Amino acid sequence: MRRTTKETDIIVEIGKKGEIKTNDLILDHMLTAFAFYLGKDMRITATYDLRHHLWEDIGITLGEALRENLPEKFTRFGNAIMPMDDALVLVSVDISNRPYANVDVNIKDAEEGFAVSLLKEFVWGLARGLRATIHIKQLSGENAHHIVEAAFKGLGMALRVATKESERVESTKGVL
Amino acid sequence: MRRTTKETDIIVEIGKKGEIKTNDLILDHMLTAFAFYLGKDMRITATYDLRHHLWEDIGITLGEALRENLPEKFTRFGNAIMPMDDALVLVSVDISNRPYANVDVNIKDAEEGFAVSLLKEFVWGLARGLRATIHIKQLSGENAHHIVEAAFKGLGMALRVATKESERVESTKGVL
Amino acid sequence: MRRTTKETDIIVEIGKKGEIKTNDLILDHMLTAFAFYLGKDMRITATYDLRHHLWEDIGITLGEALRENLPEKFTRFGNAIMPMDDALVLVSVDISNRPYANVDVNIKDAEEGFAVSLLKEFVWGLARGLRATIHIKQLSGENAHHIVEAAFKGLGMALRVATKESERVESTKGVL
Amino acid sequence: MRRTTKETDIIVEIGKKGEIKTNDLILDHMLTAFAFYLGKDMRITATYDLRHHLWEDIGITLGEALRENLPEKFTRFGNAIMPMDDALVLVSVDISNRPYANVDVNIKDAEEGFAVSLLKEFVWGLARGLRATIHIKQLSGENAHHIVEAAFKGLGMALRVATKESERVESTKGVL
Amino acid sequence: MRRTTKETDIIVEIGKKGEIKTNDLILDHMLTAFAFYLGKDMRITATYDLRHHLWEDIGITLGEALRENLPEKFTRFGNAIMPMDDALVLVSVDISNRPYANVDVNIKDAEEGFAVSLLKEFVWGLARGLRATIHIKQLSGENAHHIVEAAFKGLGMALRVATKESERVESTKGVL
Amino acid sequence: MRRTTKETDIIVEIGKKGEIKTNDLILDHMLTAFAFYLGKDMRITATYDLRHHLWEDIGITLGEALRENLPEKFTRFGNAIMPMDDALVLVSVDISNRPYANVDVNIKDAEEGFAVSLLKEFVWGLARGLRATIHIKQLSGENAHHIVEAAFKGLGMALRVATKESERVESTKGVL
Ligand SMILES: O=P(O)(O)C[C@H](O)Cn1cncn1
Ligand SMILES: O=P(O)(O)C[C@H](O)Cn1cncn1
Ligand SMILES: O=P(O)(O)C[C@H](O)Cn1cncn1
Ligand SMILES: O=P(O)(O)C[C@H](O)Cn1cncn1
Ligand SMILES: O=P(O)(O)C[C@H](O)Cn1cncn1
Ligand SMILES: O=P(O)(O)C[C@H](O)Cn1cncn1
Ligand SMILES: [Mn+2]
Ligand SMILES: [Mn+2]
Ligand SMILES: [Mn+2]
Ligand SMILES: [Mn+2]
Ligand SMILES: [Mn+2]
Ligand SMILES: [Mn+2]
Ligand SMILES: [Mn+2]
Ligand SMILES: [Mn+2]
Ligand SMILES: [Mn+2]
Ligand SMILES: [Mn+2]
Ligand SMILES: [Mn+2]
Ligand SMILES: [Mn+2]
Repeated sequence: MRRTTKETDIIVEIGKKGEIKTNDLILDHMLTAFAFYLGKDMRITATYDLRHHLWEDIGITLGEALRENLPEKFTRFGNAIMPMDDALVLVSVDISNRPYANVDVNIKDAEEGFAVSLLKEFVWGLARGLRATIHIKQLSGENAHHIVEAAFKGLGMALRVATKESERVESTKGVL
Repeated sequence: MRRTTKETDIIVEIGKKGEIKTNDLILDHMLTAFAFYLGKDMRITATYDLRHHLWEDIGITLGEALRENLPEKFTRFGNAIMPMDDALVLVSVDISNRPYANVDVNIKDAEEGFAVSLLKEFVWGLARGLRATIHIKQLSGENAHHIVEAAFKGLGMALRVATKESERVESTKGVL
Repeated sequence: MRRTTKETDIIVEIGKKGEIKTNDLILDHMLTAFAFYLGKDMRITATYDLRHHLWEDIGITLGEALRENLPEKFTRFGNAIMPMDDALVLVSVDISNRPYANVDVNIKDAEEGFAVSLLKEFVWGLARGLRATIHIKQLSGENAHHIVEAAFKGLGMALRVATKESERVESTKGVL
Repeated sequence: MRRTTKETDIIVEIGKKGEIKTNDLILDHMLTAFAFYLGKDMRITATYDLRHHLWEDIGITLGEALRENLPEKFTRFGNAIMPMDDALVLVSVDISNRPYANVDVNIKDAEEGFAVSLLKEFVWGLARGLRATIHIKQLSGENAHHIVEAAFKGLGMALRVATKESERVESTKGVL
Repeated sequence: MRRTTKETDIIVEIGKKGEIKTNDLILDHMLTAFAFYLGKDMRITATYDLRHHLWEDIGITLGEALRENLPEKFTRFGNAIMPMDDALVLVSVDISNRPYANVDVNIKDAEEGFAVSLLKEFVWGLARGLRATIHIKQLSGENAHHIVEAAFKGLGMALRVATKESERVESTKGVL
Repeated sequence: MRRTTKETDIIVEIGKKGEIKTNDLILDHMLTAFAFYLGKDMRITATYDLRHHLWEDIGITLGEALRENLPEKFTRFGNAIMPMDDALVLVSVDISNRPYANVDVNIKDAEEGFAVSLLKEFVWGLARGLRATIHIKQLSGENAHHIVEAAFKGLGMALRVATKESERVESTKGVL
């Protein structure tokens, strides 16, 4: 899937053997973690003007790509609790068709390239593109890289669960 | 436009002279204010199980109806500052394709039938159905009815502006 | 229009080329600002015993004069945000037939002749004579003259909007 | 199973396709969520005098019905973390034969029909009827309906796990 | 118009279709937003030593170019309230011939390339080159890019209003 | 496997049906819980001088024995949330080859034989022998025995998950 604006040009191809090359080494690493714990190969390429636009538009495109790949009847709910050294991060997803993100982190030891702004904009992008409810809740930790990487690992693991096929439409209201 | 779940059954028809009859007298009043200040006739009918499901699903259906009704090129931005006796409420809308709501109110004198829960759920529904950014920011006020009605009046006025036809795609990124 | 008591004798004639001469140089200046931003010539003359009675009775007479000049179907709502150097003042008017004034200012650097008492009594007079809801909300500023003059400039601009002719009775209740 | 007092008359039949009709529309909705996420059809009918007696006695009767339905050797432990928009609620169950409930919620935006009293009394009833340890721990959230519905969804999911057949008596002390 | 010092060399040509290329990608994006919402084509090119000198001198030069472009009699006042996701920013301009800037923002989630220092210096440069009073007041928000971009969008929209032709000298003192 | 120092002499044999007999009745009970929820038979015998050296060295030896027992490719991650009456304890494990323990508990009602010192030293021993990251985070609770026992139950359950065979090396860096 390709999404192109005047700001960014992004390809996300889920289930395809390929490199993740966004021209942002931090995001390449985070997306590698996400794909690995999701349990899917993917090819991702991007060009961009500003890193915010990249992280957001990657979130949106990835979310749309996951939505396109979603079985007609899907599990809907998935969670992960991801430790990474000092970090302990809860990730909870509901593929609800109600875009919402709540990212609650507390970075004590900052690291160049890792920013809460960028994390939040990726997650809101993902929530909007997938049309999902996403909570990221830090339970412990100080290190920026461990916290953010735990969040991406957790997103991958939670979405592994939530995107599996189900026998039914997973809502009491009869529609998702 | 009709939206039907096991919880609610809603029809919203913009531009048709008709009744607003939701079987919730508070919501009927608030929607009447909204339609009046938007400057458009509309017919709205609904059945529901619980009031929260009604307020939310009315927001969603109304938002989708407004989105369907938009000119290809639209003004995108609209604001209103709405006084109502003690209440003074700022409503700011960006038809951004990025669902978001922030409803920041402070009700001192409560009134039966008016609930922040219901206002928030309508606004989030509208933000999700229209695919828009919506801020409701109370500047002054105490009375629940004045605050909530000012918000609905302000939403009508802000959307009156934001849904008008434009000569261009109103985004520097070239797409909405 | 003339209003005469044992305390004051006031003439306000809107749409007439003339001087504003109240025998209070501060009020003459504030009224000049008001008329200029309203976009109307006016003639105003007054005699008075005490400045409070002047500012109040000018408010009342001006409000009655605006009410007499109001089209049968009028726009009802008008706002202004007026910067003046350090001052930034929001003025929001609803010609509601529900007299109410809320003047929320915070003068740090006082100036002879400018008093919150006098401002409040003018505004309450205006609200009572016009039969309107009036909010003045200081958003920024320290200087008494800039804050009060911004309020009068803003009143003029807000009433310019609110006193324009409309195609309809601007109330969902069918009466104003 | 039928439980009858001078206050309430309740039938709960697990595994029968049937209606959930308690004459309380909120509880009907919450029980529908519970049964849906438990993954079991059930028929529930009730009459009652006061809502508290209904919520409590429904908990008791449902708990007894679940206890009667358990395989001799059961999994005992089950958890769910349930997001619902702003709400994020942890539900942790141990079918311990030691009745206990701790419901730790924080409702900011109240909603008519939803009460912490009623939630607590249902959960304590369920803990006493099933003979179980039940924690409901709010991690995030403001909305009453989202919080309470997340708790019922989470209870269904947690009990789905805890009520599954096991190869052994799940206790180091050799008895449950 | 061209402005050259030992620090910077800047060309701003309002009304010419052309590139905005300052050798600062963040400023290019912000000026693109500014020009788009002002509603005028412009060509802007720059070289510079240090980003602060660029942002400031661009503000000065753009301000001078706008001043040169004004009709003899101009509207003087303009406002915008600009939402951008979480951000909600008020921009209020008075082309007063009294240089003044007050930039009141609160960035919670910082982003590389975006700095309050640079925003303030651009706005002070603009106020000084145009000879204007400029308030930027954040009402809501956390994200640096959303806040700063909302300010530039808002400046564009406010100056669109303020730079229009008027029938009169817009001052009670008879000169601007 | 056997580990002998001048302080302790410990045998841990995973997969062998046998006694857990450490000459510390509290540790015997905790290890019984651990083994039961891990789902593996084991024989553990020990002699010791001081209880701290026992708890630590048991942790080390058990960790080494688990490490020796791992398949070449293992699941790596495992979590448990364990209620025990008032206690609710999160246990999160990553068999990371990066020894780390964070035991975050809050015992209100102390009990003879149970000490935070001993729990921490067991967990650090285990993290160091297995070469793993281990978080024990109390979410609720007062009673020492319930809290500590929930931690051991949870460690068993979490390691049941983490020690299973995987089809791949579970790390984006390609080595563990
Ligand atoms: O989570 P869902 O949509 O499956 C069912 C809910 O009952 C719908 N809802 C949304 N807000 C309150 N209720
Ligand atoms: O508001 P838009 O989408 O027209 C242009 C913005 O540049 C896009 N954006 C979204 N977050 C940061 N920038
Ligand atoms: O503002 P109005 O009078 O047009 C209509 C309102 O519904 C009347 N009202 C006055 N208080 C509460 N409602
Ligand atoms: O949780 P159980 O009943 O399987 C075993 C526990 O050892 C019993 N216990 C209850 N309080 C303290 N210990
Ligand atoms: O805003 P202006 O210059 O049009 C007229 C003001 O009265 C001048 N002024 C400046 N400070 C106080 N008053
Ligand atoms: O958790 P791992 O070792 O599988 C991969 C991580 O990227 C390595 N890392 C360790 N600290 C920061 N990153
Ligand atoms: Mn963004
Ligand atoms: Mn890493
Ligand atoms: Mn809802
Ligand atoms: Mn009303
Ligand atoms: Mn008085
Ligand atoms: Mn003056
Ligand atoms: Mn009771
Ligand atoms: Mn519901
Ligand atoms: Mn400078
Ligand atoms: Mn941008
Ligand atoms: Mn030690
Ligand atoms: Mn015990």
